[PDB]
Amino acid sequence: INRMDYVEINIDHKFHRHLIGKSGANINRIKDQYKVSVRIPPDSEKSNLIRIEGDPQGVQQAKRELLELAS
Repeated sequence: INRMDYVEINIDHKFHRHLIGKSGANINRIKDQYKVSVRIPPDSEKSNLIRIEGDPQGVQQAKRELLELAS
């Protein structure tokens, strides 16, 4: 049942809405640039955690990239 790598980045401030602008585009910028599966969960349970899953270095790279540079 699936065999990909995943990982979430801890977030707080309104990074989601800011990352997905009004509708959402940045999500594609990475997912397409790093060939990964980045997703912005529209929730706020104490601590936010953006979903990031792929396979190659693109997932671990784009993961550390967003958490660090965050575009």
